[PDB]
Amino acid sequence: RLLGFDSIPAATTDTISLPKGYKSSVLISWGQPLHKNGPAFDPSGNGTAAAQEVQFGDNNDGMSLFEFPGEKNRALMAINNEYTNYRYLYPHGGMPQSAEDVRKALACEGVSVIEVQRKNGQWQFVQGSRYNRRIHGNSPLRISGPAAGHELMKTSADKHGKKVLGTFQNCANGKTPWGTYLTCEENFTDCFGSSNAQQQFDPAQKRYGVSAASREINWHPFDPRFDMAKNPNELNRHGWVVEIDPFDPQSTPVKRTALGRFKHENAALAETDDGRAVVYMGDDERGEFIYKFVSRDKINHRNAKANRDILDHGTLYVARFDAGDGNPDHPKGQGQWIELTHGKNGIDASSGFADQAEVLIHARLAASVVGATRMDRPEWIVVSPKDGQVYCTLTNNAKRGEDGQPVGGPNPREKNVYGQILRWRTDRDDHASKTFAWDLFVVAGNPSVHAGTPKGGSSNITPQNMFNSPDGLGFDKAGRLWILTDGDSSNAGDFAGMGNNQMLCADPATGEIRRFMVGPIGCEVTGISFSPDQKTLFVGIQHPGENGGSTFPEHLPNGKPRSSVMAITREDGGIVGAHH
Ligand code: VO4
Ligand SMILES: [Ca+2]
Ligand SMILES: [Ca+2]
Ligand SMILES: [Ca+2]
Ligand SMILES: [Cl-]
Ligand SMILES: [Cl-]
Repeated sequence: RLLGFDSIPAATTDTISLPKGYKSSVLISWGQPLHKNGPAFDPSGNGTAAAQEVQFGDNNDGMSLFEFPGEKNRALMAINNEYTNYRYLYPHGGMPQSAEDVRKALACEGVSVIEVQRKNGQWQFVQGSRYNRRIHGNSPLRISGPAAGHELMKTSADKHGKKVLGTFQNCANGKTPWGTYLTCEENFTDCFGSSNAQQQFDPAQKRYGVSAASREINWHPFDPRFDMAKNPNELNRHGWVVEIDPFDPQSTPVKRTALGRFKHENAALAETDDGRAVVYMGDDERGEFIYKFVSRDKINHRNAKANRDILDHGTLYVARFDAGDGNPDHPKGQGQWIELTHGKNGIDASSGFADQAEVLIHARLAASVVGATRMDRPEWIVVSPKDGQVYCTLTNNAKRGEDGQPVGGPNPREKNVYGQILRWRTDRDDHASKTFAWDLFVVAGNPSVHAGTPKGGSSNITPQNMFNSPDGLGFDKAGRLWILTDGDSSNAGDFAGMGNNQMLCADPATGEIRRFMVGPIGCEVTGISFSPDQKTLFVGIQHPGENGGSTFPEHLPNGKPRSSVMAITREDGGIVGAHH
């Protein structure tokens, strides 16, 4: 079968726990200088913003690996850097106190492109490679697609609406079949505030969750780009899928507005039967939606550069899921893709949309007009390389059951603290289909605390493999589904026996799930990529010690913990997750 290791116990230690015959090594950590003679990481927090702009970013998250043509022992990795931990970033351990502190936080976020080389079966970071690069919160980027140059995308600093500074709050990823990387801007709204505490926000601004105080980010008092009283349109220039060419270190990344604006988690690539690109996308917020972009033109697989702007033309859709059959263990039903186009489905001037650019900039509002199904926090989406079935984590939803978020179909429990994994099979196995058959692949729960109730989870959950808040997902070439968690690590109450965050492996055809790895204290397990030969599984350990309980990975006395990308291998050199 696919699962070749024995399910490991849950753990609470400040280490990486793995099955018998597996080992882990740190590939790279937050603060690693990328270039030759680069500034060494300073554990005191006294490193400058300029140094952070040339060092591996903080809180590593989604990532992809790219092969080098003609060289099996080289590869590039594009790794997102989502946010930063103020307690560790600054020597003062608190909120930004200056323009330089804000620059230092912006420098932490974005993407880190690195070269990795294999020696004796072990992949290692190559400092000084010409491909090494930081794309950060103050990097010069381009805006393309239907919303580029729109009045809502113009600011005093960018009067033409096509040049944007930075990509930040970079959550998860996509890998295209034309050799490019997609990075997703998720909680971008958290970074904005206002010098006018009594600022009255419009319906689109309110729907995206912006506030005058910011969500404890507080950049706006030092950089007016984040001050909504002065640059309100800056909020519209973030929350997009950004395309990066990892093979060109001087290339300008492009915000692809055709894919819509929302709190993007990841971007799952697929292809229609007639050859067009498909990108499935989750909007991570309680009660938000699942989207699908289909390109206008066909993918040219043999001429990579002919697809340069394939993501600028196409159609954006949003999902509706029916009530299903009401099965308490394995609910299933039908769903559909509803087009988000001006002049269709009630999206027009009468519902507040003047043109298609506004539909994309305010995709959430357009999706509500068409009756999209409010979901339990869609996070990562993956497409099976064996049968094309699509998997989406619905991490949790403490507000499910409140007015406007009814219990039903793929969101079967009120006050959902555990989450579930939603699956859909596109009709006729054609990703161009506008309908699909959905089912809950797993309903997470705790059968040691809530046996025989909905909070006990589905029958493929046991006390031995139980987890909460599935977030990251990744398929390997063999078809194993890797599940990464970002849940409650209290190991108490509703989460008794679940321990620290972890990674599990599932057989999609049978529903069997086995616990594979447990991460250190205060982290979340996020980011997944495989070496081409599948003998190294790269996984991210994000924000170890977020509440001050970790020294991972260096374990120096009263040391500073650092987010890291880990390389997981078998002692016998075999394929990760396969039989021995
Ligand atoms: O950025 V997250 O929705 O995993 O917290
Ligand atoms: Ca996540
Ligand atoms: Ca999460
Ligand atoms: Ca998280
Ligand atoms: Cl439906
Ligand atoms: Cl902690």
